Amino acid sequence: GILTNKQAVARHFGVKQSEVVYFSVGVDLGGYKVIYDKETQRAYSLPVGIASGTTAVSLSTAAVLVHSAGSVDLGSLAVSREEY
Amino acid sequence: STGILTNKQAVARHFGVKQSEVVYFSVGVDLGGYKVIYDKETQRAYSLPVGIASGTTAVSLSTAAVLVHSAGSVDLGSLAVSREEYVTLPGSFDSGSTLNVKNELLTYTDGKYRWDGILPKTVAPGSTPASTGGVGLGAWISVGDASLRTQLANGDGSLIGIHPQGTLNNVLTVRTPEQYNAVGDGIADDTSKLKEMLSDINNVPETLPDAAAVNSYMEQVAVKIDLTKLYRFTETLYIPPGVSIEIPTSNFFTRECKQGLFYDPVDKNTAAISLMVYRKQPDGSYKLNKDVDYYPTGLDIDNGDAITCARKIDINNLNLITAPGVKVGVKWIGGAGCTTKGLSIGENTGSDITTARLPRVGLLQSASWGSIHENLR
Amino acid sequence: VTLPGSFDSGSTLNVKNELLTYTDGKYRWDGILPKTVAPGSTPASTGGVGLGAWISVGDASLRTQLANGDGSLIGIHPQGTLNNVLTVRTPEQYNAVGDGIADDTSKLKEMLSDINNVPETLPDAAAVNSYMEQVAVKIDLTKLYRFTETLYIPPGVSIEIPTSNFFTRECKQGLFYDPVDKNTAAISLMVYRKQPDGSYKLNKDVDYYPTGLDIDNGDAITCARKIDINNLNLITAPGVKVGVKWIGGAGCTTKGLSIGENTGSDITTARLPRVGLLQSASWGSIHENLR
Repeated sequence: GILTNKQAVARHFGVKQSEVVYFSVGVDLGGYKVIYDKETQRAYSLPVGIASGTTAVSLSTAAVLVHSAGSVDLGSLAVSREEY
Repeated sequence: STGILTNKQAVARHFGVKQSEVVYFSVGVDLGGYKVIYDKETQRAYSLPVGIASGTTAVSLSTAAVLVHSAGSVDLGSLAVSREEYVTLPGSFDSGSTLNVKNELLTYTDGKYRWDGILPKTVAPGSTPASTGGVGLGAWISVGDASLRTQLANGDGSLIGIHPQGTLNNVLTVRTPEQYNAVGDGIADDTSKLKEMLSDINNVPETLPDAAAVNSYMEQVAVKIDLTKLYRFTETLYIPPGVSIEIPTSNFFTRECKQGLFYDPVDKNTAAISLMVYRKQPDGSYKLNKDVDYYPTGLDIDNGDAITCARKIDINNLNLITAPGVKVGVKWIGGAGCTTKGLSIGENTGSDITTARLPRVGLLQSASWGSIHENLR
Repeated sequence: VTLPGSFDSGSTLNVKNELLTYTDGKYRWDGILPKTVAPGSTPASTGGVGLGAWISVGDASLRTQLANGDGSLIGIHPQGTLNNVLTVRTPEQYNAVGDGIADDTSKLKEMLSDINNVPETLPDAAAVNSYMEQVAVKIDLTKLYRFTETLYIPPGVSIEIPTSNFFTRECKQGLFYDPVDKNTAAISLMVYRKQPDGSYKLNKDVDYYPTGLDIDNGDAITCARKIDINNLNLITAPGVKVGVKWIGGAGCTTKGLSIGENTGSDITTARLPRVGLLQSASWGSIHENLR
């Protein structure tokens, strides 16, 4: 279920299945390349350089991700990456 | 197991092919009939060339996606490039990355790029395409819409083909003040823009070491200028050598000048436009004449006291209006062999001459042997 | 959906959103479906590109369309497209180097040829006279082009440079004639001479000039008209016999034609010709401010 979705998202972005993480409060974001929002059913490339130990605080409907080390508008990152 | 089947589906839906058309790479697998191949180790998929005979089996698949099979070889990365089937790597030139396949793109602040050189390619953090090989064959190649927009915006027209052959940059040779964002309403002060436009053509220093120095400036590429709007300026413009000025038509007793130059200085005891003549200094150097009343004599030209820097200047329909009270319109000094057609000075503002936009003295000329003024108004 | 294969392999399109990859980008079929594409096909050989046929799709296709077009994809003000206003020609369109070092001869010749390609041999009077009834085109020379064989200007040509040389020490824009055989002319208009068999051959003899009589009795036929020169700068290697042969140019006009370079004090090494200009059979010809 979650594993097949990870496969689908991974193939869309060209990453490994293990490089996709689902958002949840407290989830560790270190090392993942793509994050998936199970509520909106949208995926986003993660900014590079998120250290192991950095956990997710919140993810808005506008794709603003707040975590331990700060925050990132995944929407803006996706635009820069032409991922629409 | 069932994971393989679901993965084939994900891949199939991505490329728009059938689930049965996806094959996993493995030494010895039959490649015949399949449309897409999947590398389970790198977890990357590639469209396969059409025409693989049935019974043809896989031999090896490199991390650069070069596939060797029983009937030959094929670079799947190159094929992917031709089919615009790309993978945008995480990160960017700023973060750094390592590319292994020809169909991998790295994001830069102005668009994406693929690497056309030797693979693998390592990009250190803080890099730019420029600092890591440059753009062009065998190096970085611009890819995608965002990259095309920025290239078009920051180029010279080389991306635009024209007839019978060649590109747009090959035929764009005229300059305009609009390239420098001049307002052209005869109200805003466009002086700095006009001066930059001229400097970009022939930038001659106001002070020069010797005669050889001043003379070198008459040996530069000449450029044509097109003035289609009205430009207000407030300091004397000095036309450098190698300049052609053009305007569609010449004014003739016009009440309201709409195209050309409008000189509106604080100090009216000056000239609107002047050619360049350098005067000898005590120390032996030369300074550009900036004195309104100065004009060089034949003697000066022989004494070395004056050196002209007015040559290869052509004027076509230049209209020059001036604020009332301005002393001189045009100082045609040292312009030997320089020519003029339809030069039109002054505006027929209205009945009262004291408020008309024309100068006290229209044109003052010296040291201009061989110059021709055709239909001067 | 980008179909497997390509135009090389051939394919069959069934839906409007299917793309077929070619060497310069992708295309969708805008005509009747299904559409069969035989192996070894090209968009141009299977319907052409345009409404109702192959339609270019995607960024790769856009790049090649723009790169090989005429500017018709670029809108301009107040209306129309870029190709509607691009009328001038330049040696740069033909990749001339323009440094006055490289031999740009074939490029210049190709530029002239693309305007009016006049054969050096013609059957009769009517044939040569036809080349004077062709569309005229303006040429802009903004760099310095070295060439090594006499250039023959065909009728219907306008040549301009931003300014005219004047006792110029180092020519930067114009033509520099630098041949092996210096007993030649740098530039010449076209005059055809009658042959024993009645046919006509282009004059390529440096000393030849047609007489009024020649033109009258058909011994010579001019192919020099509708030619206008504004500011052409022509310098040449020291020792070149003639700079410009203005022969048979009736009604042809010139303004600011500037011949020769003020290279240095030694006239023996100055880049100027022995004879600047030689003119005959050019009634009604006007040279304004010739240098």
